[PDB]
Amino acid sequence: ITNASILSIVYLIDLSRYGAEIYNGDKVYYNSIDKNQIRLINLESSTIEVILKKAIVYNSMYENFSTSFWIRIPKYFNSISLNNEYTIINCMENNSGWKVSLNYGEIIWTFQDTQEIKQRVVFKYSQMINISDYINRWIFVTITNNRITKSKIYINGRLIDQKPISNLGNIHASNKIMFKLDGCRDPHRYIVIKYFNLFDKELSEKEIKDLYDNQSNSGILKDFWGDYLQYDKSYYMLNLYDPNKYVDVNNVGIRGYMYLKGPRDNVMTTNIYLNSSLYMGTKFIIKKYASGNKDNIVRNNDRVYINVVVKNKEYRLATNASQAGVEKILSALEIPDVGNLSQVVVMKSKNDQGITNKCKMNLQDNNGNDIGFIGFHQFNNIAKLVASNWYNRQIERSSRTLGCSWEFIPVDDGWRER
Ligand code: NI
Repeated sequence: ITNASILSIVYLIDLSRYGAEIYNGDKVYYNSIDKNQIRLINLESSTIEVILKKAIVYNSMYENFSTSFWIRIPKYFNSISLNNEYTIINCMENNSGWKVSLNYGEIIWTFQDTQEIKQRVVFKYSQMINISDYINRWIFVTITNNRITKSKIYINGRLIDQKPISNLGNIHASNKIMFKLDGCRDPHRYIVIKYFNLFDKELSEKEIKDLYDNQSNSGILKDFWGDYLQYDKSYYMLNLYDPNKYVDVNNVGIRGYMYLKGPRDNVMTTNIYLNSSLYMGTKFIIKKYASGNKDNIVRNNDRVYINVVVKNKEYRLATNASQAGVEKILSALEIPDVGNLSQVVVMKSKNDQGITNKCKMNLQDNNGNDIGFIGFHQFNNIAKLVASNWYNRQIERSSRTLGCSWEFIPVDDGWRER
C-alpha cells in the first residue's frame, strides 16, 4: 500500500513521491485544533486545486486505482437541498474521468469513459432516524476501481455498493483535481474533508480496514462528531445503550445523584429530517488534571476530572468509594468541598492491545484502584449514574455497546436545533 501511494495530502502538502502541486482559494478554512481538516463552503473562492504529474494522470482502459478520504457533511435542513446533486471532488476533463458528488442523503462516485459511458456507485443514508452514524459525523470513504470487475464504495471500512465497470472503455481524467462545491443550490452548504489519498491499485478489504484503523488516530478520544475530544469544552452526553435518555441531576452534594431521564424531544423539518434532539441534559466539561501536553486534546489514558454544569455553575463529578455496594452512585459536588473523594477519571479510547471500545470514563479511587467505568444502574425505577467494575470485566471479553458507552456531543454548526 505505501508503494501504491500516488497522492497523500496532509497539512497542505503531498507526501507521495509525485509531489503534487496544491493551490488553495481565499475562502478555504483549516480547523484550529486539527489543521488536516479542511472546510469548503459554497463560494467560488473556496477551492483546493491539486495538479498531478503527467506520470499519474489517469488515461487507461485497464489501470486500477482507488481513492480514500474522510468527509463530514452537515445536516441537510432546507428543501433547496432536495433533488440537487452537486460535485465536490472533480477530476473530469472533456467529459471523461472521475468525480465525487453529493446529494440529499448521498455520496456518489461517477466514472466516465471517452465514449460518454457512465457508471455510478452510491452510498445512501437517511435523515429520518433516531441517531445517525453519518449525518454531520466524520465518514471514512474508500472507492476502489478494478477495470475488469467493479467500482466499489466502502464506508467506515464496510462495502456498501458495487457495480460492474467492464463495459467502460478508455477513461481519460484530468491532471487537476478540483475540490469545490459545484452546482450546489444551497448557499449555506459546506463540507469538511481530511486525508485525501489516491492509490495505483484496487485496495483489498483488509487494506481498507487497516487504513481506516490507522487514520482514525485511535490514541486520541473523539467527540460524537468524530473530532478530537477536548478539555474545557461543553458536551451534552449520549448513552449509546439507551440513546432515548439524557442526563439530569437530582440535587447537588453527596446525597444527590445523576440519572438518566427520557424521552428525548424530536427535531424535525417536514420531509427533510426527523431525529432525536442531541442538545439535551446536563453538560459535562473535561478538566485537564494530569496531562503535561500543552494542547487541548484528550488522549487515551489521560487522567482528568469531569465537571458537570448545574444551573449554569460547574460541579465536580465524584463519589464516596466507601458507600455500600459496588455500584458507586455518582454525585455533583461543590468543587471546594470534594476533598479526597473519588473523582480522578482515566479517559479511554482503546486497550493495551489497540482494541477500541466506546466506554470512555474509568473512575479511580484516591489510591488509584479502579472503581469502574461510568455507566448506570437501576435503583428502584431510577437509572442512576454509577461507576462499576462490572463494565471493566466485560470490556476484556468484547467491544460491544454497554451502559458505559458514551458520546460527548458539543454544539456544532452542522447540526442546528430550533
Ligand atoms: Ni448494575
